[PDB]
Amino acid sequence: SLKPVMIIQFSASEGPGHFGDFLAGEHIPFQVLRMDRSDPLPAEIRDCSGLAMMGGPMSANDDLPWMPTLLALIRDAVAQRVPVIGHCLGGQLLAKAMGGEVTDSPHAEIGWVRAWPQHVPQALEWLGTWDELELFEWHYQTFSIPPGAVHILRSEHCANQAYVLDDLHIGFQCHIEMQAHMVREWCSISPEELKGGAEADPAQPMVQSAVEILRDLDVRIATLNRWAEHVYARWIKGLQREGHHHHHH
Repeated sequence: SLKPVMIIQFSASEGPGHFGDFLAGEHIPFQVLRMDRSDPLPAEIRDCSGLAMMGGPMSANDDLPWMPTLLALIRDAVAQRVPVIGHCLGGQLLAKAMGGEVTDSPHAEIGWVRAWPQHVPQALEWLGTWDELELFEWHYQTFSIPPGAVHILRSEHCANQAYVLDDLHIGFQCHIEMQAHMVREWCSISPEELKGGAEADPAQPMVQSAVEILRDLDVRIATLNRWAEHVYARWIKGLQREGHHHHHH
């Protein structure tokens, strides 16, 4: 009888991914709302046990009809201790709601990138390790670290890969939700953004080709899935739960 996790989705192609499968395997109910279909947001954040946000094909700075309402809802989640998890745009929106800014990156990241946890105990707790990680990226902008948050992960071309707030909320620039078929799908929807593509700037130091992105895909997805599951397992410890005051046997 847990209240559902509310998942905010911004397009048809960017679904819950591994996160959805993880919740299904925990028998945690979840409800998706599509911002691109103008689905209404709940007035009361406490109607959900936790708030998750996926990525989307827009900038966090774009002037969209649901933007003020969603930023206010994120603020309410943080005030009410309803945990928030944000993936790519979702990480950016968590940061913006809390006072951070989203700006254009000097260089984009598209494909598999080397990343290093910050040497802080929060990185060990949430990511499982201080060892190098491999991240899946597809982004042109970056969040600042929001006030009160702890920076936990960096890459060469994007220092701000992840942060944690209040031991409860976590935002990522990268996509920890990926499954192999989604990588394939995204590459097929937008091939021109990839190295060699019609829209790609050949000077980009961290934009990979389709061939590079698909190389050893299943094995590197399994690697990602395992530490993503560590993050998700930590994050759900924070779900809001109505305490029973009596039984019903």
